Amino acid sequence: TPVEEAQQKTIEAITKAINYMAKRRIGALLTIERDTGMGDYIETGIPLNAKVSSELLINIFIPNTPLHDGAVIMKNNEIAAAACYLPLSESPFISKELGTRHRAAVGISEVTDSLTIIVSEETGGVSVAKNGDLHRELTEEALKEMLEAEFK
Amino acid sequence: PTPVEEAQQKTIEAITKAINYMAKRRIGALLTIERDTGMGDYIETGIPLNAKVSSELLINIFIPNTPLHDGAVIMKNNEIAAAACYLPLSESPFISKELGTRHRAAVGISEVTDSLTIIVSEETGGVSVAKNGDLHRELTEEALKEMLEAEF
Ligand SMILES: [Mg+2]
Repeated sequence: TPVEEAQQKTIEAITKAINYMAKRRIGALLTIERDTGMGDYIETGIPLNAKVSSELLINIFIPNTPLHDGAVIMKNNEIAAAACYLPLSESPFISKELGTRHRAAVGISEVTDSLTIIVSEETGGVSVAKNGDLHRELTEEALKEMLEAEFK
Repeated sequence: PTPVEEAQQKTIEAITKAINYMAKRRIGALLTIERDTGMGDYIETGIPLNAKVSSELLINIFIPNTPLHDGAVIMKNNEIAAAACYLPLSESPFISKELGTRHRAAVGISEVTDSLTIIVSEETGGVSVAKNGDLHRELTEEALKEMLEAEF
């Protein structure tokens, strides 16, 4: 359908951006709203309401730029805002090997049904936070499967 | 002030803040503001954004060595329509020999539209404007802001 094709385009854009950032070890934090509304978190960031593209996602997260710290939040197949605040998890089961981006991703995942992707600035490793759990060191195939499961 | 007027003032302030940031850092930039002549044909050559204006987004677009930094940003009323757009190159004999492709592209679009284009030189950080085939160079921050206010 037109909307199934739009979803696949968004998945491709996300995975291309994530792959680029993983290769360069560019830290990134990208939350995808699901059924739990995240307007309160969107409002803490810089409003964009932009078309998704791999290029825009990459440009947002470039180190030492205005938009690179904080989360991108996507809603209805658009980038709602960048540089957003997310609540830090207080879970005692998050390794101290991991950074603030990962604790923020886990945190938002504890209070929403959203899917958050994280790229580590230390290793380029890619992880996903969902339902309070953090899935580490994801392959490209695994990330794609998660996104397809989430967008279905 | 009506909401439209306030929105316009916020857009002007966003533009001037971004231009000043890039000028100080010698970040080359090429920003065309649509006026009464429609620029859809040029917008369609770039990466669609259809995004809300912010100084932060304008800056992030033009960071050197990133996907979006080459080509023109085209704005519509209070929107960043697209980035990395093509513009026609002017053949004017009055374009200084010291100037690069960004300036020639700015003059070029200004010869076939009533748009206003702002250029930041990557060599000097100097700021210029192209309108109606004329290039005005080495603008102070006050001169640029007044030009934008006169343009709306
Ligand atoms: Mg370059």
